[PDB]
Amino acid sequence: ECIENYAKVNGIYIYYKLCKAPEEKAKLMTMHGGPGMSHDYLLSLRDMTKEGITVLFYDQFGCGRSEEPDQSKFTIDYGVEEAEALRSKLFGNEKVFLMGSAYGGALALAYAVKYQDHLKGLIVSGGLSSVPLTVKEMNRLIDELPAKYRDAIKKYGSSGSYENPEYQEAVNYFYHQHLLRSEDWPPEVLKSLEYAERRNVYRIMNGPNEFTITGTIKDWDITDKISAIKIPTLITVGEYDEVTPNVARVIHEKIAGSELHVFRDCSHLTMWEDREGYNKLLSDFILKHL
Ligand SMILES: N[C@@H](Cc1ccccc1)C(=O)CCl
Repeated sequence: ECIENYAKVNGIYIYYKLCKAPEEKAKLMTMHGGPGMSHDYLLSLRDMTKEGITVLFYDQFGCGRSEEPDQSKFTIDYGVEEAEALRSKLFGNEKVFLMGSAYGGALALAYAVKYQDHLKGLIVSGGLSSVPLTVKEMNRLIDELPAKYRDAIKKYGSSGSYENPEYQEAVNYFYHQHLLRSEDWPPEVLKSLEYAERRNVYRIMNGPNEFTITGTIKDWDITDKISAIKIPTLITVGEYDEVTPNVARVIHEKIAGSELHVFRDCSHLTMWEDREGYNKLLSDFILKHL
């Protein structure tokens, strides 16, 4: 049982769940994806507490159980300041390892660019430094889909008929192929998905679904800045990840000494497709960089 509480950061109440000890060797801040999902689907990383890794989960502004600020603050830059503020008034000056998943990865990168001096290492899983490049790669994945689903996406997607039954069918197919290659999805993942739909962050910042980024972050691209990251960096990406290894690669080319690990038979949520392998890899990376 981890410690759960509300923390008032930039004027709002942000929910966080801290799982630590025994014999804590390091702390790990985690940034769920979306934008607009929740920490819930990242819960499998809890397996690293028995490896001496203290894991910190938290719902970003307007996500899960956290309240949302003024819509004018629905940006990655604010997410960065929120993140630092949380780290500060929870761990103080202590340096920590930051892990970001998907959008969380993007956020982690934006964070590192400005506050890498507060970190000992950075982990990006299915992350990205450029939304446009991510869009491009996803369109390719959509083209590789069977004509039926590929046509329903362009057909109903161009008219904004995201509620269409044929479209939703194409979405599920794509997800079972690039989001989670499993038939029996865990409650944690499903809860993050439900949170995305029920709140307003995903809709505004991201868009309708995973591969339809019509949100306010559609032009975001810090590929040029991420080259300043001078800390141990681990980059993981699923073989069939919706955020392709091509996107992962671009981040790998930018961060010197960074490592890239492409999980076989895995897609986006590699923490559930290969839970042990994923946690083992992160555990080893963290433990060899104290
Ligand atoms: N929707 C994914 C990845 C993504 C983010 C932002 C734009 C496009 C794609 C994430 O953030 C959820 Cl796990």
